Amino acid sequence: DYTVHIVDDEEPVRKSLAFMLTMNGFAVKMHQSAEAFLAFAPDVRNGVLVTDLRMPDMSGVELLRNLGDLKINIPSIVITGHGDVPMAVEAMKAGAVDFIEKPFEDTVIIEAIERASEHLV
Repeated sequence: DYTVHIVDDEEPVRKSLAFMLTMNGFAVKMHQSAEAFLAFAPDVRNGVLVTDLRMPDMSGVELLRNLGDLKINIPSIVITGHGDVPMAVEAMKAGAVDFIEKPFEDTVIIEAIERASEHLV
């Protein structure tokens, strides 16, 4: 019993990330944007964080940077872009438990979340 908190700058859409995770029995809680999650983060208990924000303006590396400046224990999975190396390297340098180069299928994302749900209890 743990929650997967997603954070994407993209419109809902019946078929993308959250709805997949929930079709697979996962407790999912979506968030409109980084600042929105940043402003709720203090109130999270037993959850895993899965970022994924494309635009370099507000990257997932900075969202991890800010969570570190509050001393929050949220095991994260920073989804990156196809062939984006420095970012995926920067994320592991920001406390990230893993990364996932896009595209990706259910399997890998589900697996990785479970390996993150270890760093909890």
